[PDB]
Amino acid sequence: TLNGGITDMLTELANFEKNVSQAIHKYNAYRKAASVIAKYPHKIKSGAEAKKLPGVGTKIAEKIDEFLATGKLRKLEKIRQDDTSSSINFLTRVSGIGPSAARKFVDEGIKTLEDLRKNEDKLNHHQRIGLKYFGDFEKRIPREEMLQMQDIVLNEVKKVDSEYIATVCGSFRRGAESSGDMDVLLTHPSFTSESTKQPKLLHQVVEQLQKVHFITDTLSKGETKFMGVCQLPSKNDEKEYPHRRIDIRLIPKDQYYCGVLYFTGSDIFAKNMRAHALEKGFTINEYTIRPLGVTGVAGEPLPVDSEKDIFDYIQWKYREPKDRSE
DNA sequence: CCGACGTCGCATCAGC
DNA sequence: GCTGATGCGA
DNA sequence: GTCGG
Ligand SMILES: Cc1cn([C@H]2C[C@H](O)[C@@H](COP(=O)(O)NP(=O)(O)OP(=O)(O)O)O2)c(=O)[nH]c1=O
Ligand SMILES: [Mn+2]
Ligand SMILES: [Mn+2]
Ligand code: NA
Ligand code: NA
Repeated sequence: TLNGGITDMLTELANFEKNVSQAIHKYNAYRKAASVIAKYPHKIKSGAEAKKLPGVGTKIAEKIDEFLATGKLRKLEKIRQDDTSSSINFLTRVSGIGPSAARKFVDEGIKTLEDLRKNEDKLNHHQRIGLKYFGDFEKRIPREEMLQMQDIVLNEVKKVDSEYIATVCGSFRRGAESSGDMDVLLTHPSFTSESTKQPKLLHQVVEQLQKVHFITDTLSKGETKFMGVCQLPSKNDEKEYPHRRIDIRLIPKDQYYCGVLYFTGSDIFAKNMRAHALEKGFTINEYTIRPLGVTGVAGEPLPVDSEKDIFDYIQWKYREPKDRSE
């Protein structure tokens, strides 16, 4: 948190450009700059010092100078004072509401938490649930609670079929003391890149987690990705745990390492690894790393037997999950 | 200067 | 119903 | 908004 003030300013500008301007690359430019400054091991003295960092250009250097001089930024100050920008920024915080829907709602005059609650009938299912647990989703999850959620999920998974392997990824696997949500990778020997010997492989796990009232809600559900809500069980007389977002991803068993690399993160790290992969002449997704031919079209999947193999291909020295927090 | 900016899953809509 | 685009999210 | 070429 050496440059907490700086990275906060940039993050707020990224949010503005994404939610209001709907300029996604501006959003990413700010997020990359915030990331590289976040891991800069010096307390930045000037915008020029920051300009040396990759991702920081002239315009951001000037804002860093203004911030360091006065303690704030006029551009952000004005944005904060604007009703439409402030209202749109807020509505996007509800899960399922993006830049488009937020702007749409404000146009109708729907622009407060209270405005939303009286207009429940104008939200889709995802947005409905996002509103429902708006407060709960603001809260972090302490690693202790994550550890409880881990054993529940992993044990419930064991009961449906002993051949299911469940791995908690995301920030948890990176050893975070607190997480925004729970991210779960799922593998079963009946599901490979070569066939699907069993239907409903993800459904049965969702079903089982619902039966024990762990999973409480569903945002979206397909044959490989579940997006929903879960809650820890509480003892007698004690207040309830907050409801928590949970993502579950069923990935073909033989493609585990690309999957576990993808879902481990971080978000920016994953974005950066694939960007670097392109520079090296590869393409990486959650399933495979494929080489790009002379024409630019991806070839056949390269063999992978570890997370490290993927690092080796794009000529990166390996980094532990706890060192991938960009 | 100026093109390019990771890659994919699910919900939902237009258009047929 | 399908396909392709768009919105939102991992 | 930034950058490689
Ligand atoms: C949001 C996001 C996630 N991911 C991958 C990397 C994340 O670690 C993984 C889980 O998504 P997440 O839970 O939204 N990110 P997290 O677990 O690292 O962070 P947190 O503790 O939930 O805030 O999915 C991307 O590859 N691109 C993205 O834009
Ligand atoms: Mn997470
Ligand atoms: Mn998640
Ligand atoms: Na730079
Ligand atoms: Na949202």
